Amino acid sequence: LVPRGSHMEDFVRQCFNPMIVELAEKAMKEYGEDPKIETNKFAATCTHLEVCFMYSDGGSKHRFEIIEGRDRIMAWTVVNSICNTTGVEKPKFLPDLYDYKENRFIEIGVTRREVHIYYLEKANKIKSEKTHIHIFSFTGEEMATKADYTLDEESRARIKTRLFTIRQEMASRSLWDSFRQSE
Ligand SMILES: COc1cc(CCNC(=O)c2nc(-c3ccccc3C)[nH]c(=O)c2O)ccc1O
Ligand SMILES: [Mn+2]
Ligand SMILES: [Mn+2]
Repeated sequence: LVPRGSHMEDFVRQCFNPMIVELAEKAMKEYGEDPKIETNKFAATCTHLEVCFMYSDGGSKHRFEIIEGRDRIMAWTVVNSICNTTGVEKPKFLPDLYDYKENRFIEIGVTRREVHIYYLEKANKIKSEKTHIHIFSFTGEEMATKADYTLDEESRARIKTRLFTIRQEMASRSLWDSFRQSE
C-alpha cells in the first residue's frame, strides 16, 4: 500500500534542503505518518520547517531557542527549562520558538488559505495568552499577535518570497491545486 514515489515526493526532495527533508521525515514518523503517502502533509511539514529556520535566522545570534525540529520529548525538555528559567507559563501546546529578547514563545503558521482563518484557528487553540502567534501565507501576507511582527521587514519579506517561490514551483508541476485544497 506504500508506493515507491509520487510527483509531490520527488518535488519535495528537490525543493527543500536535505536536512529539512530528514527532520520532516522524523517528525511524521514520530507521529505515525509516512511521507510517501501523505505527500501533501510532507510538503507542508518541510515548508513550516524552513520558515521556522529562516525565522530564527533573523535577529541576533542568541535571540531564539528553536523548539521545532526536535523530538517531542526533548522539545518539551527545553520548554520546561525555559519556563523554569524565565518564569513564563508552560504552554499547553508545543510552540516553535522562544524569543529571549521579547520573553515569549512563538507559534509559526504557514497557510494556503487566508491568514485570517488560520490565525483565528491557532489563537483559539493556543489559550496561553503569552504565546505569540505569527502566521505566513503562500500569497505573501502575514499576521502577528498585537501587530508585533518580531523580526525586521527584510527577514519577513525573505520568508514571503520563498513561500511564493514554493507556490510557483508546485503550480508549474500541477501540484499546487491538490496542495491548496488539502489543508
Ligand atoms: C500532528 O501533526 C504533526 C505534528 C507534529 C509535531 C510538531 N509539529 C507542529 O507542532 C506543527 N504542525 C503544523 C502542521 C499541521 C498540519 C499539517 C502540516 C503542518 C506543518 N503546523 C504548525 O504550525 C506546527 O507548529 C509533527 C508532524 C505532524 O504531522
Ligand atoms: Mn510546531
Ligand atoms: Mn507552527
